[PDB]
Amino acid sequence: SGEAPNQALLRILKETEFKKIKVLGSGTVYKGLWIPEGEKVKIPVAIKELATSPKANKEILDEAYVMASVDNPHVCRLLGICLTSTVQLITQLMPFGCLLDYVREHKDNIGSQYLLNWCVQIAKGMNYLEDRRLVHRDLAARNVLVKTPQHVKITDFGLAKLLGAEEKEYHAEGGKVPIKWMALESILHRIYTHQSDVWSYGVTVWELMTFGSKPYDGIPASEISSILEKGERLPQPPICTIDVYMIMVKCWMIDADSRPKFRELIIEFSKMARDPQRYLVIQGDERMHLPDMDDVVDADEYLI
Repeated sequence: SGEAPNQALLRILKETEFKKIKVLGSGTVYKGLWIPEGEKVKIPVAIKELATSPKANKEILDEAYVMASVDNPHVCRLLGICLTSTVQLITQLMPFGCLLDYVREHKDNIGSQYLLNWCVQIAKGMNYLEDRRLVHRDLAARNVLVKTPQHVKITDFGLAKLLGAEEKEYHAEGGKVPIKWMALESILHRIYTHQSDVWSYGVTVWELMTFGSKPYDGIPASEISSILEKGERLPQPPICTIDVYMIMVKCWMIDADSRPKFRELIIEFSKMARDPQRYLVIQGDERMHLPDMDDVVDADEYLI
């Protein structure tokens, strides 16, 4: 067989097993409890539905197809779907919300250990997504969720595409795409590879280091294609040593094969996470609380 059978289980859940408790966003996302029938368990969940359009349920279901196929500590789990009036997605609740809003809100308690670790964790999820031959196509700080301050997960696969065991790209079409996080080949030829995920990783790391800044704040999207062609990129963030900023910049090579692989980002940021203060200069760094062997890396961070 050309490709491997996807034997993920799609679980369908009874309407009465939830206890939807509150809106988190407005489709519309909710907080709730899931009590599996019989089992002595209560599981905190987010429930995401959408009125019903025949075109809307087709897209949320692709999202479920993907979320149901991924299984990694740094990627979000689908717990199931509920097939009522309108289709609901069910995931593990990530109590602290998306990471973008979180760095903004907690700016003054976020120290370099957390920043660099988040970076390691996002790279691990993304490297896993790559192993499963899946191109996220929408990586950004808004699409990273926080389980605890110690633990983030990649989310929002409403654009993920699977590549064959021999297809080395994706050719997309019409539809809204966030262009500021987009590799260049993706703005010119609508090309998307694992390596164009790496670009957006670049921009995502830049969001964290600048504690939640909008990229090219001001610059309208129609020009972005041109600015990037004239050799211009995002500025070095204040807290950033050239060592860190240099990795960001490498993620933005125009030649996508010269950009780093997610498994290299994991190794680079690991080493830096071992002396956080030598790499990020954060004022008041040492005393912060949220709720030679330069080259040593742990095997758990060495994934080839």
